[PDB]
Amino acid sequence: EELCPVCGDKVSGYHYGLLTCESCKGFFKRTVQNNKRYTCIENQNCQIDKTQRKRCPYCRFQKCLSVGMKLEAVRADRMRGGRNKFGPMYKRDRAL
DNA sequence: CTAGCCTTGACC
DNA sequence: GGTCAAGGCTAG
Ligand SMILES: [Zn+2]
Ligand SMILES: [Zn+2]
Repeated sequence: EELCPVCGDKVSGYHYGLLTCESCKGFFKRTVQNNKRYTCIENQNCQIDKTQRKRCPYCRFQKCLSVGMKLEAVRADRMRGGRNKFGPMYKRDRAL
């Protein structure tokens, strides 16, 4: 589906385990790269959509985890390019 | 911090 | 050599 499972924005490709928008790709990568830790200021279940996703990073990252984005696809040694161990996992979603 | 566009590079 | 998901860069 053309819709980001985190926020509903236009999907730009497989990112970190599944189809996501460009923004949720960037956000997940920044968070995991730098071990960022956020605070929800309401009740830890804010609605995430294209126009609210900036408002609560905590609940945005919670939802990234929840829909299945993978911490392991973020690379510790920051190598660019090539293909990770999910390259073949992306094969069977392109069949489903 | 955000998010669009750019560059890399192992796999095929 | 081409693909396309990694990481990189930078206005705003
Ligand atoms: Zn998204
Ligand atoms: Zn929240």
